[PDB]
Amino acid sequence: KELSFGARAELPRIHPVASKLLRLMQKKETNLCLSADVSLARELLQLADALGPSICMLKTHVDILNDFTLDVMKELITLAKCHEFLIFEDRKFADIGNTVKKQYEGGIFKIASWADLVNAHVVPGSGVVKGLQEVGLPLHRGCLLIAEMSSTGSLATGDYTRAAVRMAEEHSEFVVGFISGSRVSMKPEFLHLTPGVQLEAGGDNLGQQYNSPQEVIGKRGSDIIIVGRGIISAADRLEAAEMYRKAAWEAYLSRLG
Amino acid sequence: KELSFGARAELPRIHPVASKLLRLMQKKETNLCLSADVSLARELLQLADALGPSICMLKTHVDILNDFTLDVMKELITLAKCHEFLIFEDRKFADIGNTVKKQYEGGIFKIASWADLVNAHVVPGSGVVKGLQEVGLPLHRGCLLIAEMSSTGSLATGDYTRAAVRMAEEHSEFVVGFISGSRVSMKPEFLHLTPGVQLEAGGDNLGQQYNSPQEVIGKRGSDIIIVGRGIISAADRLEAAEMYRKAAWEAYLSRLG
Ligand SMILES: NC(=O)c1[nH]nc([C@@H]2O[C@H](COP(=O)(O)O)[C@@H](O)[C@H]2O)c1O
Ligand SMILES: NC(=O)c1[nH]nc([C@@H]2O[C@H](COP(=O)(O)O)[C@@H](O)[C@H]2O)c1O
Repeated sequence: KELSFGARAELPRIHPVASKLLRLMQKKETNLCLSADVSLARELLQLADALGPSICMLKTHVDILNDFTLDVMKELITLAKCHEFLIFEDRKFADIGNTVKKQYEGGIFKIASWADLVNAHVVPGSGVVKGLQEVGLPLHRGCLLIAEMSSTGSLATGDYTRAAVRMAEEHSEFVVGFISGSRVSMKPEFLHLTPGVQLEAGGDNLGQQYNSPQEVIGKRGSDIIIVGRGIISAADRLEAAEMYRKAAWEAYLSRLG
Repeated sequence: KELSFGARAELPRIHPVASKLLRLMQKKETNLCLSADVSLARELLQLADALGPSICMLKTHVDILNDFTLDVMKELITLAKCHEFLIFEDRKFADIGNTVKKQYEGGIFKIASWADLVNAHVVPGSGVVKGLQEVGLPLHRGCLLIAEMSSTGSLATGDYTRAAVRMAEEHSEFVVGFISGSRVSMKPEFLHLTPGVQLEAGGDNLGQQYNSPQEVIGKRGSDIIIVGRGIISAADRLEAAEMYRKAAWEAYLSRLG
């Protein structure tokens, strides 16, 4: 039988980052992750402040910010703390373990210093997770494994998906869930976050495909929707975020009973 | 029957970036790509200058440079032009097409402005290539697809590898070859570049596994070796680069007949 987000936050094997997330999802009645796909720091921060109460998570691509500085990420943290959401840097680490460790901790971005969550592809084998965890464990961070992809021609299917689930369930000290289209693990300790979400049917011109919040949270059993253009391209981004929040939240409630 | 690098440079379907690379490989008698895995710009540039005559390519991870600026990449270009080698940013693009387009052109790194070559994982489907090509084609660049990985537990095997080959062979206006452990395409227009290379047997503590230049270039039929620590950790990096260059070049000559 299905547990609420609040009860899942208490599970024996829950990761502290997962528990923090699940608690604020329950408190705020939001399972929406804003994909803050903008190139300006000022727009990122204005969106984070205005939409903060509507979201459980803000997903970044800091490598697309034209004016990235670590001070921008300090300001983002201030907002994340005020409004209570996690920061997820969507870096898709996908190299050998020795390399990703440095990409996570170092360089200009110093991702591990400000990101609560990051994600990784499983294609390199479990060394990708072991390399990240060398940095992420001492910094009390979590990681999401990409088990499925929303794009046309995705190879993250079948045995590849199963390998991602196995990898997560064997690195549960650091891996807190999946990026996936559907529930892929039967262990309620793991989060499922689903991108490729819009209210209307369609896609983009570069292989992105959309499903609705009701479809992915209800029928497909995911936990959280990740929404970029469905919100960002709207004239009123706050009203769009509220539309997506209500859709995902109701879908969850109805699945729960 | 096997063609020399110089003859491959003249093939009807050759990409201009591949032809430039093959020409300089033949001229300089090198099929060594230095993996310049350092965190200091000064060390990067000192290696590029000293080892430039020994290498056909210098592979970067600019997201590990602690002091990246675009002026560092301008100085790297000066050296690449002087010594005649290509710059390969090992970014492993691995997102939906719409996202990778921005990660390639924009942000702080502006990768497309200075990298002759980049690479991509094929897991998202061919939209990853189509997104990159919408920046890379107008900038006259090339891309390599990751068809296999050197690390323990790699999922880039079987039908996944075949899908990478199909994707390359269908985007030949932009994709110039592979990162792989072995020959994966039987079309000589495509380059094969192989990482996980050191003279001695072994590996690292995060899943990297090594094979020798003779094994990779001779028996496995690859074109170019990519070497990081085997060179970078040596006391005399120039002597190490020469050892690797001679090994890979003579393996090529012997396979050619
Ligand atoms: N793993 C996946 O299946 C996957 N699909 N999309 C994304 C990311 O999620 C966002 C989707 O954006 P929008 O289409 O505008 O809603 C975008 O940042 C993209 O990079 C992702 O990680
Ligand atoms: N199979 C693959 O695709 C693959 N294996 N290694 C690398 C990259 O090549 C380099 C290997 O480094 P070193 O072990 O020191 O010789 C390093 O930068 C790593 O990120 C890579 O792209």
